[PDB]
Amino acid sequence: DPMTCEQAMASCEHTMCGYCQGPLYMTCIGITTDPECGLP
Repeated sequence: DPMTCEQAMASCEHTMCGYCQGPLYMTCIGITTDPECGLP
């Protein structure tokens, strides 16, 4: 399991949302795919 569900979010890599599932999938999505993903 390289990287965690967090790490998928933390990386901004919606593609690797696979670590997260269900609510956490769509949550990691909603962060990673956010236009302002770590955008100041």
